[PDB]
Amino acid sequence: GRQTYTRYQTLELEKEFHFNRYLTRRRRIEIAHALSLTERQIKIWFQNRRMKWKKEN
DNA sequence: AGAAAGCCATTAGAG
DNA sequence: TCTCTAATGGCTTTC
Ligand code: NI
Ligand code: NI
Ligand code: NI
Ligand code: NI
Repeated sequence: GRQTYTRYQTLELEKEFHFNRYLTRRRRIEIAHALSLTERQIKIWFQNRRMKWKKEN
């Protein structure tokens, strides 16, 4: 099973990542609810995004 | 302590 | 057949 994230979900997450590369638990809960994703998906998106951030300085 | 969260390598599924 | 990235597993680190 693999969900494709919409333009809107990816853009909202990228905009969040612009300010904070790590999330507080309280903020993770808000983003999950606003985007209709689980907290675990939000957690994994930021982990993947940080790993991609490392490979690009 | 031990649960939550992170980091890495890796997979695999959508398009 | 490609690329991209969602998603996993096994550790390590944080708190
Ligand atoms: Ni700015
Ligand atoms: Ni321990
Ligand atoms: Ni923790
Ligand atoms: Ni494949």
